[PDB]
Amino acid sequence: KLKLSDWFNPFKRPEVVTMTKWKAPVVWEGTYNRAVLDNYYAKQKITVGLTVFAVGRYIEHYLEEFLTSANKHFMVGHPVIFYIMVDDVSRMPLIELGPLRSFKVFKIKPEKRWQDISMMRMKTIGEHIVAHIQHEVDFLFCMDVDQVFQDKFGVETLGESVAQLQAWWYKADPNDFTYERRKESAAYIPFGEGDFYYHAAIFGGTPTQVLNITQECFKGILKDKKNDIEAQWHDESHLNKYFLLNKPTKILSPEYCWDYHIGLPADIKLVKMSWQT
Repeated sequence: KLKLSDWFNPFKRPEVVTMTKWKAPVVWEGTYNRAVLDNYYAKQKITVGLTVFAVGRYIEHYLEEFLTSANKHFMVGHPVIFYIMVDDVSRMPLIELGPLRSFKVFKIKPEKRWQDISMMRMKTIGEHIVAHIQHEVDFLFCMDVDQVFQDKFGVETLGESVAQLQAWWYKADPNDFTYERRKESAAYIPFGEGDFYYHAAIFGGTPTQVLNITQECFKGILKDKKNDIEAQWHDESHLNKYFLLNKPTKILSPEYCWDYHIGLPADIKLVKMSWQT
């Protein structure tokens, strides 16, 4: 096989939560041996793919810098497939991709209804996972476009199902998580319950898994529309109830999704991807 011990050394980062209360790694800078992993995954000849959506104004603002940065930093040295979903392919910038990078684009019906946006996201992702992505890649990552890769964001992030610790709350106590707190919603997480507050802006796993994340979230979201109720933090609140019930197998630290607005404490040792301005 490939033991956890073989690439993950949580003892290289005592300062922070490296193992979840369920023996699952939370990947921080220094804890991972990407070199070991790269070799290991390369042997498995894995392709990672990554799904980014950008609609209307969001394209000319972000989609490029995001790709550029992904192209440069996302799973370097493995076949990667950019799944770019846009509302108007004309505006789609066809920027030069490096080696082991390839893309395919898709026109989607645009937004606009506040929480149809990220209800469609989930349907489409899953629709694709089933339609091709599952045959195309060994691991899928779905990220918001309004962020930019800053450094190597690599296979150390690969996992069965992978959540992103939300950058603002990682050091916080659950009962203060902007979870959905209304028992009436499919995203209800009561106080006392909860391990981390995950970020909707990145999640991934095997496509089998991501399908299942996108689906349950979709079912959640939909449910909450038929019950005439917006969730406090939208598809993020479902993404979260989800990872409550189906604990992620790997968690990426805020280093993988840092808001520079927070500042940059001693916990953030090497930012892999930052949010946009």
